[PDB]
Order: sequence, then structure tokens, then C-alpha cells
Amino acid sequence: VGSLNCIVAVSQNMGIGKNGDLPWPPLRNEFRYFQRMTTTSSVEGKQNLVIMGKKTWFSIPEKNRPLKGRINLVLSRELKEPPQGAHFLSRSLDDALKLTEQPELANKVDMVWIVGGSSVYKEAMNHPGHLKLFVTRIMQDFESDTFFPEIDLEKYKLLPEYPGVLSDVQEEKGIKYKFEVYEKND
Ligand SMILES: NC(=O)C1=CN([C@@H]2O[C@H](COP(=O)(O)OP(=O)(O)OC[C@H]3O[C@@H](n4cnc5c(N)ncnc54)[C@H](OP(=O)(O)O)[C@@H]3O)[C@@H](O)[C@H]2O)C=CC1
Ligand SMILES: CN(c1cc(F)c(F)c(F)c1)c1cnc2nc(N)nc(N)c2c1
Repeated sequence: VGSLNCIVAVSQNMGIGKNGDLPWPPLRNEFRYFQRMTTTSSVEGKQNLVIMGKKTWFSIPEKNRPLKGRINLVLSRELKEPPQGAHFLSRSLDDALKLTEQPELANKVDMVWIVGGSSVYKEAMNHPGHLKLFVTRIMQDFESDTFFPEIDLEKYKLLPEYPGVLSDVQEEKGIKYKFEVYEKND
């Protein structure tokens, strides 16, 4: 199994969601970037596996779920089976990562992409190991009710550029944003 990554888009006041939607109006190319980064796998005959909390899973429009071309795994302690359209269910992040080592998935999974919510990000970010964060900075404040956890820059290094990621300022619907990639290894 390849690398472990989180991917998020975040406003200046650290918001990632409001009432199970994004805080900002749809940014079509930002979403295109999210799709491209999570779907693209180097390794022939494998797919990447996206892990998300139950609320994130239900925040994706039914038309778009499961996220096509990736293996979709939902985290939940309440659910007893994967939701309709999902592939896998686990009771914790650690369980999910362990599953990835089982026979069912060991040779199927390339990169693992955590896509929220707020508590799945936090546990990933604070667990020892090699982890990258792909962070889109939406450069304006937006009213939010969910937030991205604190990035500890003592351990997460912002990379000066990364292949496949644009380095300059993007703008859609009058909202400026930029892409960043952070890396820790501890
Ligand atoms: N813009 C961005 O970058 C992104 C924003 N978002 C936003 O996130 C918002 C959702 O907020 P948030 O509270 O984070 O929702 P989450 O996606 O974190 O949902 C968490 C729920 O799923 C289950 N769960 C979560 N973590 C675990 C875990 N670690 N182990 C086992 N089960 C777990 C729990 O349900 P249970 O009670 O059944 O156990 C929990 O109530 C959405 O509205 C969406 O808009 C989401 C992704 C990206
Ligand atoms: C979870 N998700 C999402 C949430 C919604 F509410 C939607 F209506 C939607 F179409 C996608 C989403 C959207 N854009 C993202 N962009 C980046 N960079 N990273 C994510 N994890 C992400 C998630």
C-alpha cells in the first residue's frame, strides 16, 4: 500500500463546512483538482482508497458517490454496514488502515486519501508516521460550523512546489485560492 495523505480545502478562518455543505459557493476547478489528486494512481492495476467520516460521505451529492475510480471507505461506529454505494465500513481510522493490509485490499490499494471530516483529519495529523497534507487555502473568511485542525509547522513542512500542483494564485467566482502541500515524517 502506498502513501497516506489528507486533502482539504480551507477558508482563512479554518472553516471546511457549514451544515454539511462547503462554506463557499462551488469552485468547479477546485473540485476538479480534488478529483484528479485522489483518483490518479501511479501503480498499474491498483486504485487509491478514499477514507471519510459518515457526515462527509452524506455531504457528497448522491450523483457523485461513490467517488468514481477510487475505493470508498466510510468510518462509523453507528452504521452496521457500508452505506448504499460505499465499498467498505470501519469503526476507526486505525481499523481502516489495518484493513488495507488484509488480503482483500493488500494488493488493490495504491495511495490512501483521508477526506475529512474534522475528527478523522485530527487523528491522522497527530499520529506518528510519514503523512502529506494537500491543502487548498481559500483566501477569504466564510461562515463555518466545522473547522480544519491546527497544522503544527514545527513538524509539517510546506513544500516549495510539487509535481501536478499549480503554485500560483487561482481564482473562481471572484474567490482567490492557492494549493499547498505539507509533509511530515515523525
Ligand atoms: N472542504 C473540505 O476540505 C471538506 C469539507 N468537509 C465538510 O465536513 C463537514 C462534516 O463535518 P464533520 O463533523 O467533520 O463530519 P465527519 O466527516 O467528520 O463525520 C464524522 C462522523 O462519521 C463517524 N466517524 C468520524 N470519524 C470517525 C472515526 N475516526 N472512527 C469511526 N467513526 C468516525 C462518526 O459517526 P458515528 O456516530 O456513526 O460513529 C462521526 O459522527 C461536511 O459538511 C463537509 O462539508 C468534508 C470534507 C472536505
Ligand atoms: C467533501 N467534499 C464535498 C462536500 C460537499 F458538501 C459537496 F456539496 C461536494 F460536492 C463535495 C469536498 C469538496 N472539495 C474538496 N476539496 C479539497 N481540496 N479537498 C477535499 N477533501 C474536498 C472535499
